[PDB]
Amino acid sequence: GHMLVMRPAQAADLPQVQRLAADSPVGVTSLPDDAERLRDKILASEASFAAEVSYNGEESYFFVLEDSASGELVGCSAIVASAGFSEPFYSFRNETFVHASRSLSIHNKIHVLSLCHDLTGNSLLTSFYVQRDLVQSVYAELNSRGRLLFMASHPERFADAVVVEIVGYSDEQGESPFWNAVGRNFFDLNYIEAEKLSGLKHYPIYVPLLPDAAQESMGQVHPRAQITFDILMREGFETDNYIDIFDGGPTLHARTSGIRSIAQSRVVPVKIGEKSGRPYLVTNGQLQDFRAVVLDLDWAPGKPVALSVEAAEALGVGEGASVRLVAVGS
Ligand SMILES: [Ca+2]
Repeated sequence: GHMLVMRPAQAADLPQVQRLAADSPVGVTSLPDDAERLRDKILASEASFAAEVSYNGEESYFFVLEDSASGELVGCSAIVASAGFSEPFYSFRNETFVHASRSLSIHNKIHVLSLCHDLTGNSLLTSFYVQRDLVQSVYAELNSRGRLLFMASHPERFADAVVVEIVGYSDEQGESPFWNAVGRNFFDLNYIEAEKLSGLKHYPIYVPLLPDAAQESMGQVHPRAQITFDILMREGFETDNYIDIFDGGPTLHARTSGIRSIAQSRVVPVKIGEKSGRPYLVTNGQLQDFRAVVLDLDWAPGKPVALSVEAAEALGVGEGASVRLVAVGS
């Protein structure tokens, strides 16, 4: 019985963000359980939001979902404006080549993994986490897609395409088949240790030569990340031929013109003071004072959005304001 409100991360959020980070999968290294890294993450976001008339691609935007009554943070998510701006964004490219056997007349098409940084410049969705009780709720939708609404309101700050690397598969002892078959052979840490290390901080590989379990794990997600994957599938993202260099998790991609919560979002005037319908994700369209909530509205294009006094307070909007909204849908 409390409203949840999405807003930019604030410095004083650090201990609450650390709690989220500690509960998130270790393979979500964009949300490391490390005070120093999280402080840097929040500072970077604060700088990005604060510079309201300048941006150059170095930016990142870190959002938290807050219980408006208690102040408890129950989720978080982030956007990186330009993948690889400061340090290269590495992936394995899954590519094919054909080895011609002249004497057999076989032209054998073979998959290989090649270390690369092809995804540079794309905007990147990262750091997604919600508490267990928000899984498969409109609030998980808000926590993820509120970033997309933000991107719709500020298109110039971001690329025309978005990528997301979903945490790969590891079992309930924290063993990653892909890590064990690949990276661990070059640096013998277990997966959890390698990801903890990744958090706190060249020739092709033949796919046919990898163990079956590792092959099967390529492009698979951590069970706890299926929610994240599914939200994005409904948004219009599709898997791309790049996988994580540690765990082989899939990379998703979409053009902004084809992302539901960008392309189908609308800017609408409000009328404040007073019905049931269906859930909408609603933002105030602002930068530093960005706010987003889920509202049950009886609304359609062509009329103003009717907001309650409570909803307008949460959104930080008043008379004559506009909001950006999109149906949660299905
Ligand atoms: Ca990853």
